[PDB]
Amino acid sequence: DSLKWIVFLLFLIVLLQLAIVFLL
Amino acid sequence: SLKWIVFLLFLIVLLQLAIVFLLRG
Amino acid sequence: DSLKWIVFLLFLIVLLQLAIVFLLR
Amino acid sequence: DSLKWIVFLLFLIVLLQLAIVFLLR
Amino acid sequence: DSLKWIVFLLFLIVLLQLAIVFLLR
Repeated sequence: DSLKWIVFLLFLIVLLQLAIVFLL
Repeated sequence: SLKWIVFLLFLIVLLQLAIVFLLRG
Repeated sequence: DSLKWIVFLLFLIVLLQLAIVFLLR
Repeated sequence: DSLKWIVFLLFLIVLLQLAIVFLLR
Repeated sequence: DSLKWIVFLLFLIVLLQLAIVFLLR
């Protein structure tokens, strides 16, 4: 459903923010 | 409304990937 | 309606991500 | 409820994005 | 419930934005 995709996309955004902190 | 939220989150993910790519180089 | 506010805020976030990408480029 | 807390967190995210843009500029 | 996970992930995103701002300044 849509809520599961929202949760997964937020998890991906968290991972991408982690990658941004490492590169900074 | 949920479809719009999913689409906007997907766009945000794409933009975050672009930001990561720009930060790499 | 909270869903409309959520969608509008996500759209604003998309625009701000575009601004950040432009600044990084 | 959860929706209002989500709206508040998204508003905080927008504020932090604006701060990031200001720091980059 | 998925709403609790959404709220927690938004909180994590807020924390990571705070960390990004701290690193930028």
